[PDB]
Amino acid sequence: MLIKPKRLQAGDIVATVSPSWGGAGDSEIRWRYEQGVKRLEEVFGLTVVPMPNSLKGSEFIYNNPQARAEDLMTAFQDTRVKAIIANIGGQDSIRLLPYIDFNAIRENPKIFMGYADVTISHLFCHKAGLSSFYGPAILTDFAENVEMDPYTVEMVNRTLFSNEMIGEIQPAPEWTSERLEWIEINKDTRRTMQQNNGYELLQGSTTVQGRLIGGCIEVLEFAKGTELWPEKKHWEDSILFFETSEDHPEPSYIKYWLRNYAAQGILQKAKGIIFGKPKDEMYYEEYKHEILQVMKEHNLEDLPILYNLNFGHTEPKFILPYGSMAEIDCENGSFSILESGVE
Amino acid sequence: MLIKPKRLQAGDIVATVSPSWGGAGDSEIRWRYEQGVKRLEEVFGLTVVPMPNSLKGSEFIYNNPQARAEDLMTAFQDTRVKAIIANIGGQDSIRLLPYIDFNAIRENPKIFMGYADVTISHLFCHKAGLSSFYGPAILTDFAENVEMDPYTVEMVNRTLFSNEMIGEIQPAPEWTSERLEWIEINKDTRRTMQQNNGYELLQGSTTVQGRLIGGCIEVLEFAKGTELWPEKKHWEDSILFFETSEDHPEPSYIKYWLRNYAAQGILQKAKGIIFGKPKDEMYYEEYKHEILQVMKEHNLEDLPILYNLNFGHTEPKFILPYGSMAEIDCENGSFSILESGVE
Repeated sequence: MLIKPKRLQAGDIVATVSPSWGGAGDSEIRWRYEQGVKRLEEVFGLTVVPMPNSLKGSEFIYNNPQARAEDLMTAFQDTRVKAIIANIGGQDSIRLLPYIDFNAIRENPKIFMGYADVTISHLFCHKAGLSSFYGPAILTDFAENVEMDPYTVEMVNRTLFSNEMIGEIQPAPEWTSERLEWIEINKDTRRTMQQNNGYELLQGSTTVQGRLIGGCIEVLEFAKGTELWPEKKHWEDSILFFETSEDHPEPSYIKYWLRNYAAQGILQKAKGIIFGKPKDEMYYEEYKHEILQVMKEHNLEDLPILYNLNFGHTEPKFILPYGSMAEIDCENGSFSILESGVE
Repeated sequence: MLIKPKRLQAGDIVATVSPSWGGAGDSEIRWRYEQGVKRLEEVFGLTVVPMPNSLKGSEFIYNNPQARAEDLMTAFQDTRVKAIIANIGGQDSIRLLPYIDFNAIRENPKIFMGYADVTISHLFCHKAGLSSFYGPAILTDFAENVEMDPYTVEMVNRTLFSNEMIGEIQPAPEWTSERLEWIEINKDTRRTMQQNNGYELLQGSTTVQGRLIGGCIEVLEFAKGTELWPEKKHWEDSILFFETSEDHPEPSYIKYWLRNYAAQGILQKAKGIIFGKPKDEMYYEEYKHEILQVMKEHNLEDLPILYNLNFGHTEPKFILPYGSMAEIDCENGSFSILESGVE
């Protein structure tokens, strides 16, 4: 259904963009952007170019959604650019909708990656028929202090640099979502890691497969009822993926949002669901309760649901290509992606 | 366009229903239902009948959305019933959607009234082409301890018993949303009133008129992207009305929801917006900031917005007929409904 982009290799040009929060250009955060760029260059051998408006600071970017859209279009129409990586999420990229040229995306298939509010930009790509990548961003992942997490590095290599099958996604040995201020004084401080416990199967007893769709569950709400919402066919036999933001949405909202997916008939079309580890593991237990209660309310207690995966608002993370075939193995408690991320 | 139902008069049979929370029939709450019914009988001269499943208790009713829908269909299909009034709101009446027969509503136009979660049931009527009424419910308004508020009595009479133009809606002199537990020992205790300071014009400077549509802004989210969402034609030249619930949605969420209304093209089609007083006037000032910020973001600073109206989760209330022509007068800071609610 979706176009798969070509793989990356050393020497390729990558564009960085600010479709949401324009913090990367602020003077006190700039060192952090530059640190992320350095890893793209040294660890992955890439060349990085910032789009013209992407570093003009949070105030300009907030007031100029059209200029943000232009940056995206510029990056897509530049044939030298082989991948596009968002600097960071935010909250208001839905304002870009009027100014997006979907054909400029459709005609220029390439890697587009990010998460959280960048979910909206992923829906741009999706609507244009392009498979994009729910994954690490410049400021939060590539710019990790002292060194990048080996796990994230591995998943970037497996998903964007190898054209082989991604295969089974093993859980990360450790995780963190500790708040460490992005001021240069902290650049040589490591974040504290916690031991990770691996995946949890909330319900389900069969092995299922289906194509990946979803994103940040708070942000997906922004697109409901708009032209940006994926057509009915995209939800058929899908594997839904959801993750929650740093705002720690209350469990009751997780319930309301999933009820709406049922009211849309989406939960009844799904082959399975996977959930990202909540930030700080806040509401870890309470979310399970609300998820299972909704499944019970709608007679969907046999639907495979996998919990505590390493995507979303904790580090490190793996990468989810929209539309790629994925598998939940309930007898084994595992999750796989049964194709390559790139051509 | 929506069908306007025939007016109410003394002797007419009115059905009560529990489309959301089923607490009305619970043993320690039943007295409160009976108190509200007594007012309907003695103040307005109506005959009140409970639908078959409406008083089976909160546990049964929670577990049986299909039974709730059948109560709704039973009331509509019975030609003896001239009006249907919700016992109370709640949170999950969206679960009724698979079970609603819309033609049963379309072929039996009559008064339907309630608020809050009952917004979803209003969307049932609205989709069936019937004008329903955002207004008082049995347990919260008609069952008010010691006596009903004169303001609420006046508006019910002006909206439901008279086929004349409703006219100008004057603000209520006092308001309340104090917690007083619905146990029978409390039945002789009045609730404390607070002073009400009238409407505030947030922005605008012209006189506009359009047809009413809206409801509880949290609950409307539940229907977005569903078959229940009103078609584009209903949003043209409208007066939007929004009110917030007892859970006090954070100001951020009001911003997100309004941004989505903008992404759908609804805010740009509206002639104006009115907002109900928040419960406990929680976030009174913060909501204003968020509302105005969203208008600024989308170049809509000339759109007349009226604030602090007496509909929503405080008592007393006036009644809003869906689809009826309303007016915001910006010089006088007033609100009026330019046609009859009934006949």
